Amino acid sequence: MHVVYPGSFDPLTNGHLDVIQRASRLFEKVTVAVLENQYLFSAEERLAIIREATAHLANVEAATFSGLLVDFVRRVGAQAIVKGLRAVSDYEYELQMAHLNRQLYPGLETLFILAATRYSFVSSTMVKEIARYGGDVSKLVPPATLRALKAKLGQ
Amino acid sequence: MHVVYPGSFDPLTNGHLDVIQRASRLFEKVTVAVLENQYLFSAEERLAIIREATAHLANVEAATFSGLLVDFVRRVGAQAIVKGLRAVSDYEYELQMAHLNRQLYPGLETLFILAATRYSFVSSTMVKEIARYGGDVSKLVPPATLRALKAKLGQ
Amino acid sequence: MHVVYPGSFDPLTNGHLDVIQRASRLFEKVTVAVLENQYLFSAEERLAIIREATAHLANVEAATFSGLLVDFVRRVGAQAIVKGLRAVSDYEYELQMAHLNRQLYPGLETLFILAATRYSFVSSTMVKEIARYGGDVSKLVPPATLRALKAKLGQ
Amino acid sequence: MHVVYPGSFDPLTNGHLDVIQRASRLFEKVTVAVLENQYLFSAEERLAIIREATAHLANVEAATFSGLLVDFVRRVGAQAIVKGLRAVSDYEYELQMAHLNRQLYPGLETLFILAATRYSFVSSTMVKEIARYGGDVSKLVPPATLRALKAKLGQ
Amino acid sequence: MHVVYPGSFDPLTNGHLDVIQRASRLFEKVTVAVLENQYLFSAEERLAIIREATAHLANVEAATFSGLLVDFVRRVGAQAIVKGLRAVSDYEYELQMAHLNRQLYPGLETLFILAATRYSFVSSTMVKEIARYGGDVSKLVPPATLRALKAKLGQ
Amino acid sequence: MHVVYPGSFDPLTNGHLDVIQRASRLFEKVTVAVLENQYLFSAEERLAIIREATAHLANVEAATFSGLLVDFVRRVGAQAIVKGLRAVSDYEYELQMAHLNRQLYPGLETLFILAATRYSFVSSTMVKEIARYGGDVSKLVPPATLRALKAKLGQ
Ligand SMILES: CC(C)(COP(=O)(O)O)[C@@H](O)C(=O)NCCC(=O)NCCS
Ligand SMILES: CC(C)(COP(=O)(O)O)[C@@H](O)C(=O)NCCC(=O)NCCS
Ligand SMILES: CC(C)(COP(=O)(O)O)[C@@H](O)C(=O)NCCC(=O)NCCS
Ligand SMILES: CC(C)(COP(=O)(O)O)[C@@H](O)C(=O)NCCC(=O)NCCS
Ligand SMILES: CC(C)(COP(=O)(O)O)[C@@H](O)C(=O)NCCC(=O)NCCS
Ligand SMILES: CC(C)(COP(=O)(O)O)[C@@H](O)C(=O)NCCC(=O)NCCS
Repeated sequence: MHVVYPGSFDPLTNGHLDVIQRASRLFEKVTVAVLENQYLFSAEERLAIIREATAHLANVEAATFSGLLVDFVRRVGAQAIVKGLRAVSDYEYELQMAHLNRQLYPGLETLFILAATRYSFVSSTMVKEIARYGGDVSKLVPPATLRALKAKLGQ
Repeated sequence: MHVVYPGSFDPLTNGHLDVIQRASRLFEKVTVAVLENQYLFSAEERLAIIREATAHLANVEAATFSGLLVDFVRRVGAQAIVKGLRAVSDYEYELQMAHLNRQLYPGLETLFILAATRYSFVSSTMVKEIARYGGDVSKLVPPATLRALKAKLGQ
Repeated sequence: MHVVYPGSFDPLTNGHLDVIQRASRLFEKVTVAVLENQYLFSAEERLAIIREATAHLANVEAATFSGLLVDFVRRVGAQAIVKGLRAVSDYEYELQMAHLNRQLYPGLETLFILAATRYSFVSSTMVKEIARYGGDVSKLVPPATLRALKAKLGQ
Repeated sequence: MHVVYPGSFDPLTNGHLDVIQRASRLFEKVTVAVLENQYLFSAEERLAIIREATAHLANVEAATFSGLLVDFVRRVGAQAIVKGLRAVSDYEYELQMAHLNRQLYPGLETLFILAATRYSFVSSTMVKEIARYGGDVSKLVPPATLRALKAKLGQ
Repeated sequence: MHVVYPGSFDPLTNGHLDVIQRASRLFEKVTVAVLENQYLFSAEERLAIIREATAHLANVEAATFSGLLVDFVRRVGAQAIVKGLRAVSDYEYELQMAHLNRQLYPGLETLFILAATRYSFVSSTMVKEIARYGGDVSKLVPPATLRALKAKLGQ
Repeated sequence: MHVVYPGSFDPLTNGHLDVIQRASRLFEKVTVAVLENQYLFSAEERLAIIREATAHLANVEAATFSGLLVDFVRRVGAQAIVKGLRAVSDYEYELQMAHLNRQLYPGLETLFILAATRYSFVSSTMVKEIARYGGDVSKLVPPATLRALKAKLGQ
C-alpha cells in the first residue's frame, strides 16, 4: 500500500516526523505531500527540510503539490491518505476533510495514526512563535528544522 | 411563530438549505437574514442565491441586514432565532452567541435544529476551496449556488 | 405548535424547570413526558413534582410514558420534541437521539433550547448525591423537589 | 497487511459493517475479533451474526477472544488494529486504548477509519433500546442482525 | 505564592476581572501581564484599564510585556502562571501553552481557575463586536472598560 | 496554602502521583483525600498505597473521608481543592463539581494542574482491566500500586 501524508509543514515538527516514521513502518510506500500556494518557509525550503529529516526512511518520498489533494493522490497512484491525530488536533476539521476527500475521489480513504504522546502538544504555529522570540525549540523539531529556523530568523 | 435564520451564506450550501427547509415546515414564517458589511459573493449576490434556492418554500422570505442581529429580529417582528447544528459545528460559538443575544434582546431565544446527517461535513469555506481548484461541489450546494460559483470563478 | 419535553426528571431540577418555562413562553402547548420503566423517585412521584413545579405555567401539561418517545409524541399530537442544552450536556448523545427519533417518526424534529447560564452545571445525579449527604440543594431545585427530597431521604 | 477490528458487536450494526467493508477493500486481510467474557447476545451468537453479515467479503475472517486484545493480535499475526470513528464516537476512549495497546505490544499501531456519514449516529446500545420497544431498526443494522433481534426479543 | 495572569485583555472583561479577583483572594501576589506587540486598544490603554479595574485589590499589580511569557515570569520572580477557564474556553489551546511553558521554563506550572458561571460566555472579541454596533455591553465589562469603549468608539 | 487532592484512587496511578508531586512543590501543604463508601481495593488499602507512594514528599498527608468533600476540606482547614487534568479527562464533569463545590462551600476554589504528558492516557479503570488479564502495568503505576495489584489479583 502506498499512502500520502499531506500538510503545509511550515516547518516540519517532531509530531509530523513521528507520524511519518510510523507510516514508514506500516506501509510499503509513503509520499509526503507539501502544500504550495503566508508561510514562513517557501515550498522549496519546506520540502528540503522534509527530505533531510526523512532521509533515514527508505520508503519515504516527498513532493510539493498545488490544487486538490485528491488529484495529487491519483497522480502518484496512492491507495489512501494518512493523517496524524493528537489529543489536541482539530478532530472536526480532519473528519470534515476526510469525508469531503472521500467524495471527491470516490472511496478514497483517510487513515488516522496517533502521534507519539510526547509530541501531543507540538504545532508548527507554536514552534514559530517560540522560535521568533528566541525560545528553545530543539526538543520540538528535528535537526533539519532547527537549522532552518536559525537561518531564517537569523539566530 | 416567525423565526429568523441568520448567516453570511457565502455561498448558501445544502446544509443551510436543509435547515431552512426544516424551519419552513415547522414555523409559520421564516426570514433568512443575510449579513452585509471579505466575502466571495456580494450581499446582493448572496441574497439572490437564497431567493432562487428557497423559491419553493412559500413561507420563507430573505433580506440583508447590517449591525446587530437582535435589531433585525425586532425590526421584522420575529419571535426567535433559529440556527442549524452539525456534529462538526462550533458548538461553543453558537452557545455563546445564543446567550449574548438573549441578553441584548431580553428573553430572545435561539432554537437549534439539526442539519441533515448527509450534509454534516459541508461548510461554505470548504465549498469555496474545492470549487476554486475545479473540484465538483454539485452535491454539496443547491443549483443556484452551483451556477453562481461557475460564473464567479469563471468555470 | 405543541412540543414535548421528555426526560426522567429524577428529580426535576432548576435546569429542567428553566427550559420548561422557556418552552412555555415560546410554544402554544408544552407536554412534559416523564419516562416510566433504578430511579430514586417513582414515576408517580416524579410526575407530582412536575405538576407542582409547573402549576404557574398555564400551557404546560405533564404525563408519564413507557416505550418509544416517538409513539408518545404521536399519541398527544405534538409537532416536535424540545430538549435543553447546557455547556456541559452530552451534546453527542442528544444529537444521536434527535437523529434516531427523526428516523423512527419520519421528519419529527427536535428543537434545542439553551438552559439558563446559572443552571449550566446542575444535574439530577449531582443533586441526589449532594442531598444524600445532607448538602444544601435549595438553590439547585424548585421548592416541590426540595420538599420531595427531604421526605424521601428523611431529612 | 493483516488488520484486526475488535469489538463486542452486541449486535453488529451498519456502522460496524461499513467499517469492516472499508477495511476489507484497503487491507489484504481483516480479522474481526469478538470480545467474550452482560451482553444481549452470546459470543457465539455475535460471531454467527458477523460471519453471515460479512460472507460477501472474501478476505474477512472472524473469531472470539478473551483476555488482552494485543495477545489476540499477536496470536493471529496481524500488523495493526483498525477501529472506526464517528463524529459521535468517544474520541478520548479510543485514543486512550490506542496508546495503551501501543505500549502493551511495543509499536502496535491502531489505524482509524471514518464510518459512513449515514451511520454516524448508530450504536449497538441504541439499536437494542429501540428494538426492545418494537421500533424499526431495519435501516440501522444488517439483515443478519435484524433476524437475530427478532428471534431474541421474540418479535 | 506570586502568580502571573497573562493575556491581551483587549479590552478587560468581567470574565477576566472575575478570575483576577479569585486569584487575588487565593495568592499572596498577582501580576497581570499585558501582551504588547491588531488590538483595538494600545498596550498602554489596556494596562490603564486594568489598573483602574483592579484598584480595589491590594495585592494585584499589572505590567506590559513583550517576548516570551516565561521570561516575564522569571523577571518578576513568580512561582506559577494562572489562567481562567470557561465551559467555552479553548481547552486544547490552554493545555498546549501550559505544557509548552512548562518545558521552556522547566517545571513552571500553570494553574487553572474557573471563571464565574455568569461570565462563561463573555469574550473580548464579542464585546468589541457588540459595542461597535452600539450594543449595550455594560453588564459584560467593568466600568473602566465601558468608559474606554465609549471614548474609543466615540459613543 | 493548604490544598486537598480528592479521589477514589482505586488504585493510585502515575497520573495521580504526578499531580501530587506537582502540588507538593507548589503548595505548603497537600492532603490527599481518599473517598470511602464497588472498589477493587478497600479504603484502608487505597490509603496505604498512597502513604507508601508519597512517602518521599514531606508536605503530603493522606486520609480517608466520607460524605461531602467540602466538609472534609473545612475539617482539615484547607484553602482550596486541587485536581489534575488530562487531555482525556472528563472536562465537563470536573467543571461541574468545581462549580457545585464553590456553591456548597461559598468561595471554595478548585485549582487545576496539568498531569504529565506521558501519563495523559492512564486511568485507574484501564490499569485494573489490563492487570486483571496479566498485562504489564509497571510503567503506569507506582511500585506500591504494582505490589498491591499482584497481591490482590494473586499474580
Ligand atoms: C494541506 C492540507 C492537507 C492541510 O494541511 P495543514 O493541517 O498542515 O494545515 C489541506 O489544506 C489540503 O488538502 N489542501 C489542498 C486543497 C484541497 O484538496 N482541499 C480540499 C480539502 S477537502
Ligand atoms: C451572521 C452571524 C449570525 C454568523 O454567521 P456565520 O455562522 O455564517 O459566520 C453573526 O456574525 C451575527 O449575528 N452578526 C451580526 C452582528 C451581531 O449581532 N453580533 C452579536 C452576536 S452575539
Ligand atoms: C427519557 C429520555 C428522553 C432521556 O432522558 P434523560 O436525559 O433524563 O436521561 C430517553 O431515554 C427516551 O426518549 N426514552 C424512551 C425510549 C426511546 O424512545 N428510545 C429511543 C431514543 S432514540
Ligand atoms: C472489545 C474492545 C475493543 C472495546 O469494544 P467496544 O467499543 O465494542 O465496547 C476493548 O474492550 C478490548 O480491547 N477488550 C479486551 C481487553 C483489553 O485488551 N483491554 C486493554 C485495552 S487498552
Ligand atoms: C498573551 C497570551 C497569554 C494569550 O493571551 P489571549 O488568551 O488573551 O489571546 C499568549 O499569547 C502568550 O503567552 N504570549 C507571549 C509569547 C509566548 O510566550 N508564547 C509561547 C506560548 S507557549
Ligand atoms: C471522590 C471525588 C473527588 C471523585 O473522584 P474520582 O475522579 O476518583 O472518581 C468525588 O466523587 C467527591 O468529591 N465525592 C464526595 C461526595 C461529594 O462531595 N459530592 C459532591 C460533588 S460536587
